[PDB]
Amino acid sequence: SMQEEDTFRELRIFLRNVTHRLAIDKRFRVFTKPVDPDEVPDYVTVIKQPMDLSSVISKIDLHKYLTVKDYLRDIDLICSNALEYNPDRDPGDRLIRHRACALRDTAYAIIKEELDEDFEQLCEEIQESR
Ligand SMILES: C=CCNC(=O)[C@H](CCC(N)=O)NC(C)=O
Ligand SMILES: [Cl-]
Repeated sequence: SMQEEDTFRELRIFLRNVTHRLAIDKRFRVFTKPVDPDEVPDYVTVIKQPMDLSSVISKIDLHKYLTVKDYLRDIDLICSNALEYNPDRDPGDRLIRHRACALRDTAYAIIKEELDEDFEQLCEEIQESR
């Protein structure tokens, strides 16, 4: 219905605002664009499901997220991809891991403070109806 379309539109406006707040934080610059194969040709061979915040915006705009849980799965991928590709004890890998954990924690903290649980439950029930 039109009222369900309006619910998904509100979801996309909420997700674009959360994503923009993460993307303008200087700690998370490395996560704003896909990894360039020039710099990192083994990336695409190790990480099978690359994800970054520009890809998340594109997904929102293609109507790929119908719940905040689905969006958070892609934020969790940005985090777990960085834990898997950069697992060493050296400071460059530790800094990327701590920035990726902090992205994930920040997205979950904004959602805890600003997502109404009844709005998420509504989205979940429309999704499940389809
Ligand atoms: C799992 C997310 C966070 N990762 C971290 O805590 C990183 C260190 C990496 C480690 N030893 O795991 N932060 C630092 C350097 O303090
Ligand atoms: Cl830096």
